[PDB]
Amino acid sequence: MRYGVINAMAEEKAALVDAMIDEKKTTIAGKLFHHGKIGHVDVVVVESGIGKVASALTTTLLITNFGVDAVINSGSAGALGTDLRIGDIVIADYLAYADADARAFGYAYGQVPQQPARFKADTDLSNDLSESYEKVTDARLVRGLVVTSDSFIASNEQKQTILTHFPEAQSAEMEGASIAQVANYFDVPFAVVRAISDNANGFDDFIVEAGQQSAQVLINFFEAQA
Amino acid sequence: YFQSMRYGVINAMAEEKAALVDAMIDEKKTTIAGKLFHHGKIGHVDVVVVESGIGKVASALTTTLLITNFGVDAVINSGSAGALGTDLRIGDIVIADYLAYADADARAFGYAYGQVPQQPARFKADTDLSNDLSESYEKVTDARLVRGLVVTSDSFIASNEQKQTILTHFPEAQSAEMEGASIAQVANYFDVPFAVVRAISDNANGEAGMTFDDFIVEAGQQSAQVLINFFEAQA
Repeated sequence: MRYGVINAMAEEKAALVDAMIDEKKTTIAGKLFHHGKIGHVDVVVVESGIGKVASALTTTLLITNFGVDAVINSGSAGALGTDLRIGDIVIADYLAYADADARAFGYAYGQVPQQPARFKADTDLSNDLSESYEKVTDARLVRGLVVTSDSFIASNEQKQTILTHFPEAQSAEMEGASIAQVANYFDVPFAVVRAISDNANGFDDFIVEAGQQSAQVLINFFEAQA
Repeated sequence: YFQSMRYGVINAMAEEKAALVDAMIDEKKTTIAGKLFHHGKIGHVDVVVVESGIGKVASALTTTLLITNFGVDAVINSGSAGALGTDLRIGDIVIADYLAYADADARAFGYAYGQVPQQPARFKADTDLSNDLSESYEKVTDARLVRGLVVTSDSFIASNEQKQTILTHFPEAQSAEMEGASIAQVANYFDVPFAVVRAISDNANGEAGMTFDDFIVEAGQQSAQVLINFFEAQA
């Protein structure tokens, strides 16, 4: 079993790399891949890049060059869910594009033509990661919709505009649905996890601590495998 | 495989693909990661034709596969699109100088409207390639050429509200479509020169002209004639 971790938090990468035995680095198309064993499983780590196209390029290179059996995309993002707060963990069940509108031809809001309306995260892998967070952490975990755009969704105003289209959206960010779209195209199961970094109505060492926690969660999951 | 210059044509018009394939000698068909690449010789250059896919991620993926598997010297992305620019008429040909994202907003971090963080605010089409294409248009068609800004999003831009919103941010935008800037972003990342060409499928003033379905057949044939002229001129 070979897992691809598409990463954004530097403390997650450092810690995953630290846990690897027999690390082998390769640069491919200018992307740096760290390849090593964690526990008995093979892991490949690479930085996502920012935005839909950059993350899509990363995912394409990861799958075509390493033949990963699954993709885990971890990061931090702001809350849209009114009930969320800084430090909550969202494990996506579905992903969609926050502002893609081809409704003139009958597509659902958020659906790009020739794509499904929503991308479905792998049920088993998503559940496995939830169990690992439950074992290793005392974080509040939520399953739900994550939406993606090439905008940085800063204001509460921008957030309600998205919520008018996706009332149950939990978080908006910049790579999840694009990683999903590529993984879906390759028939590779994927999971998308986001640590909530701000309240809908809104930090020191947050990204550091969330990166460290994420790496601990992933290491626990990897170390559990046969 | 064995010509010194190799062009990628990232395609969406059926008659353009049909005519380019018909023009190829030693036509080959190779499938890589589910994508069909048609390749062979036109004039004294090799040409690789692949369907773009629809939208930013699909076209980025195509472009990535194209570059990484064929090492093309340049990418040409031809198509049709509706008019934003006020004076534009059906059959006008926009050869982009720049591509940008129509609705990417990270201004909160100091970026320009349209700019994705870690990207340039706009992507620069290759001067020489775009000029060469413009010369081929001048040689073999009597189409009115326009040079300027094309913008890209994962929305289909249909209403006057959608159009006006883009024009507020990009007053000089000639057209808005769904693959240009994403192809540009990947080509730029790989330092591969690119060109983006769009045949205009409606009149900006709202006046009636031929149906989209008739236009697109004419537009595809025309594009292929232009590209064949260009390829046979490279010698």
